[PDB]
Amino acid sequence: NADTLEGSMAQLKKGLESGTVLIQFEQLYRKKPGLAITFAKLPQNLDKNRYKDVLPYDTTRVLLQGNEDYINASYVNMEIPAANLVNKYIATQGPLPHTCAQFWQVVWDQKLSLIVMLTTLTERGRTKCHQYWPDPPDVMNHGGFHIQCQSEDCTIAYVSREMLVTNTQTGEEHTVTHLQYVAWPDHGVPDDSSDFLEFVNYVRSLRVDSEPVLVHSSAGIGRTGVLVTMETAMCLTERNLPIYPLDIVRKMRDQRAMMVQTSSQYKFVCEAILRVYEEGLVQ
Repeated sequence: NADTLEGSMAQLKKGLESGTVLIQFEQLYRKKPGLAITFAKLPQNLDKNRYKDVLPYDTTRVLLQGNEDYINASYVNMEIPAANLVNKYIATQGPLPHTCAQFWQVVWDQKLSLIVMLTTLTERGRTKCHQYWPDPPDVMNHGGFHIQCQSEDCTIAYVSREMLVTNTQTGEEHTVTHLQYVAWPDHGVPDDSSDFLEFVNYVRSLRVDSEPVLVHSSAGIGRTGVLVTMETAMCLTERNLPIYPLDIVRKMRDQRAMMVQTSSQYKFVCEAILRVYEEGLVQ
């Protein structure tokens, strides 16, 4: 629309070399002015936030059934209008010991079939996420759900697990694929860009149309934003549609604040976009 895909990529490359592109990223607002954040700060919800200042907007937050409706999680939907396509996500923080029940409730309510976890449980002494699933063959109970891990297979950059969730009240069962990317430091970039691109292609292969993919990290913003940005760009490149990563980031941030944390994360994702564009031309 504004340019060809070819043209947008020339602009991106030029902008990375110069490098105006990183400047513009830093000028972008982190939170959208004018979206209320109030439920996240209610006294009863404060201990449900892993990070005090990483909070969902009222309008896009995920609602739970009942008295305590709050979870730190956001609907993030990425539109490719020129293609009649919307990639749905739920972006959320790493569950705390006492929010595991709410996490699984969200998976259950929406019968989500894919969880993408972009963090290790700990990093140099520092807790990043609670282990909300059991080591096989142990079983785990969270808020009336029985969780078991049916399989656990490792690769160099990520672990793949099949999980069986049983509603203990009704006996109803739900299977979820759980992918944990372990080779990606908080506030940093993937250790290996090729392993990252293989992982993103794998996530795309598991996506079901009109069903959200649950993506989380520790805060649910930095690494989560990079993944969403990459999947979006991959859809655009295949469709010969122009890619403006600053606009992709802004559109994410209008749904969950602070997505893509660092200029180095942004730089990485832009370089990876150029790489997949170039490979797409070779087919």
